[PDB]
Amino acid sequence: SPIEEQATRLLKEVPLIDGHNHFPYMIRGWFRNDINGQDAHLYDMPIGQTDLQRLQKGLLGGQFWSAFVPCPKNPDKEVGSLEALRQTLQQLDVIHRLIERHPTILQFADSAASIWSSFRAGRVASLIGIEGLHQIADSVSALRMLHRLGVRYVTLTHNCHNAFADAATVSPELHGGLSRKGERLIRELNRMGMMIDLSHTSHEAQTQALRLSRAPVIYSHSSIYSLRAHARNVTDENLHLLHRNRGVVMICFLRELLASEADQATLAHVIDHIIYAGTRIGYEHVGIGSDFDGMLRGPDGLHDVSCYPALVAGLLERGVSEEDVKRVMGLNVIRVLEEVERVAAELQGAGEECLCDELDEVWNEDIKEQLTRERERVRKL
Amino acid sequence: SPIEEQATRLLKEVPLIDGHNHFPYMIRGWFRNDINGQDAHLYDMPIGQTDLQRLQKGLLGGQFWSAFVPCPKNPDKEVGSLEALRQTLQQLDVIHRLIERHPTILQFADSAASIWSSFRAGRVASLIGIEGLHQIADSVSALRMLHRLGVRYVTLTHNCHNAFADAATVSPELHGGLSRKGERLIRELNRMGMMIDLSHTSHEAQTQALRLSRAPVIYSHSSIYSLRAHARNVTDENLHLLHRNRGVVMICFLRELLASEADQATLAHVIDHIIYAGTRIGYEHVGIGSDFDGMLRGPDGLHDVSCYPALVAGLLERGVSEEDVKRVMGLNVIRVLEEVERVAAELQGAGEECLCDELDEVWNEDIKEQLTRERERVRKL
Ligand SMILES: [Fe+3]
Ligand SMILES: [Fe+3]
Repeated sequence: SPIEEQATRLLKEVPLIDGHNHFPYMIRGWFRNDINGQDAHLYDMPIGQTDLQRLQKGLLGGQFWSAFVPCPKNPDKEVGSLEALRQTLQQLDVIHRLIERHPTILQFADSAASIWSSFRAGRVASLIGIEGLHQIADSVSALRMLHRLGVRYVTLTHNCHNAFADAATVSPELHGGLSRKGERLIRELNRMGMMIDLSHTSHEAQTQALRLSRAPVIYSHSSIYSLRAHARNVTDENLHLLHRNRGVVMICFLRELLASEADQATLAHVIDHIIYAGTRIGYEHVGIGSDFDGMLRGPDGLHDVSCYPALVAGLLERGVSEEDVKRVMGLNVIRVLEEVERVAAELQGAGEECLCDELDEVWNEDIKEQLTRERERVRKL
Repeated sequence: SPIEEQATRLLKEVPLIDGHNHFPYMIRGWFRNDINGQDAHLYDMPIGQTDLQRLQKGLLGGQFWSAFVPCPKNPDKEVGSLEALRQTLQQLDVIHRLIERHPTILQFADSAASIWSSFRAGRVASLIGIEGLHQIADSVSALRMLHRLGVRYVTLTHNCHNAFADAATVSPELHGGLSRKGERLIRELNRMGMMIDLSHTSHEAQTQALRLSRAPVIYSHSSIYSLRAHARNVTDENLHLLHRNRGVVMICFLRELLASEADQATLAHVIDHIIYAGTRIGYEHVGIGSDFDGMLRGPDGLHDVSCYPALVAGLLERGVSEEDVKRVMGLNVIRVLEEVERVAAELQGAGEECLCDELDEVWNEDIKEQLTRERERVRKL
């Protein structure tokens, strides 16, 4: 088929970069992160929408792999938040090991340049996102260390409220958008070069973040509110503010975000959502954010990671230009990451002060006086 | 003075690499890790044995900066261990920020090659060690992520017993050397290329680790038991096993490890300890491991980081050859790190399986059956 040949050509010319996929959590669920001697299963998985053979088959160019851990269920909230941090390091560890053990398929990327080098080498550019500020145990130091471990976006919330911002699905609303700490965290995220992800956050929190951020943001996996009313989809107001922000909405394959009856959700509906956003805020602000493995069953025609060529072909069939399809596939999210990094370099070059954690005093006045007296003794020598 | 000129020449030819220094903890104590606008104080500290001016003055070539956090004092042991992990990330964060904010003085290093490149550029090669397995919250995944953050040695204990090995200062002995988990951890440390540090561990734990390790180890800061009997100093038995191991004992400036009366401790005693080890196991197995800022007051002549030229001169005055002084200064610890990395490359090249954490089951049988049924539905398409 000529349109299928066109789609295959595009997938080899530009990387299709998907915004969100939970294969790392499936590995935690199925293998408990022990992948030693499990290559046969990692290539042909007995569960889920992602494995290494189907990943190749769908011609995906890059992937933000989610280092998701669930909300803390512990009644002692200090313990649950700290437990979430340990589990986050477990998920980052298995992502890095998955990449390192399959270097002919996966190559770690943390920048626009590293995405392209991976794609030139025929590798799936493998980036990392965390899904909620519950994962950092209320530590901006931990967050910066997660950045050093390769995390390049932070979803401000999952379906858990936190000290910084409001999730969408939970009511009553805690902060009513962003907290004062949330506002201050946006400055730090921009300064360090961490991409802000507004998926799973409340409509008001999105509006505030879109007005405050000095760098373009993403929705790693959400769809269009005007086509399907859901707390997780992006309103017309926030689509406009996303345009002004220069950000990208990465359209989600979750059936419940595409249709009122989930079993009616299709590939056509995903294309409807992409075209709606593209028409109204331009095709330079729309992406693809499957959320594969964040669901049991995908839409008709988008059942797993092998189905991306059908999406590319579907967009071309509906009249979306070759150049605009390339933008939706991955050039837009590359641009956002590039601009996020440029903003960070500009702020770090200007010597902007970093956000520090509030720490306990470890020394009393007696220890400090002993130390200052000792220093003066040394000065006299 | 001709011997002082000789010492200055050596310090410019080869990096003096010190094994252990607690300046990061002093920054936590004094500034609570907020170093914004504190350069005047970081160069001229009102407390402690380390600052950036005196660091330059003593001509130090490199430093393993300790990311120490204290033993968990919380009666709930789960919480304390998790709290220690968060605090470890805080200390790694401030070390990286200290290096990044002063790039004319400090340059991050994690290898023999990066040590030399830092030294060629006139920078203090800045490496990182953690001081106890209490810092990893019983997570080998966390440990591997600490390695990715730049940690290149792990002291198996501080003055706290842990699930892996026995500290020296505490009695009664918990495991009686290494536990079964401790033995297994040695294999993983060798596989990942993490240098084993035997300072602060029990005599029996040292003997067992020295027999088991497939890579050379260090004592980052300990002295000689035969000259001063202390639980923290290295016995003749373990010095011999260190020789067989190809490791390095980095001699410590702690007054209590050098003399029975601490106020009698001197630069001469440190030199006595270096010469004892050098004479008996060869000068290729001895280093310098100050533990500056792990004490209030240093030995006479070794009061702070500005005093390293006096040590180099002192060794030359006592008849230690120019080549052997260069070995003690830093070539030995460079060799150990190089061999640790080579052993890791050999084991990783052979495809040796990594140690995995024991995780809880997140899915029940019902969820797994739903997943397998869904996979089969997809196979039929
Ligand atoms: Fe999600
Ligand atoms: Fe110590």
